Amino acid sequence: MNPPPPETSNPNKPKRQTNQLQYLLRVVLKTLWKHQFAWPFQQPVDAVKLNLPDYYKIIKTPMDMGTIKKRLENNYYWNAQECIQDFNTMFTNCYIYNKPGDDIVLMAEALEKLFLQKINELPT
Ligand SMILES: CCN(CC)S(=O)(=O)c1ccc(O)c(NC(=O)c2[nH]c(C)c(C(C)=O)c2C)c1
Repeated sequence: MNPPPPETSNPNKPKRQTNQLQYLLRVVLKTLWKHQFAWPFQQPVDAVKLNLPDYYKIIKTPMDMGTIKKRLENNYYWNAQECIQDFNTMFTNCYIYNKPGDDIVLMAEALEKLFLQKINELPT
């Protein structure tokens, strides 16, 4: 069945507000969230509902934009690179589990390109 979703808070970790973190939420995440192809990435893969019994056998480091959004809202991330890493993991999982030309792969590609375009303008 499904694992618990990734942690979206850490009570043991100090919190900070930064221009980069705020940009990641309000510009980067927000723009990807609203793309027509965002929906498969807005929540963890529900392998039970979707009947994908091997998904969590193959994908041991799941990640999704719903988790990333909550992490940003919760100040889970101290370093902006942590957030960027989570995006990378999310896209990479898609390329691990699926095949060239699958709908989901084409959707990930479009989102990843948009991600690159938005991160390009990450503030210093
Ligand atoms: C419409 C309502 N849903 C979304 C809110 S849904 O019912 O959960 C729903 C219905 C049908 C679906 O095909 C999905 N698919 C996915 O989400 C999804 N995402 C990723 C990253 C993958 C893989 C395998 O990489 C898959 C299969 C989700």
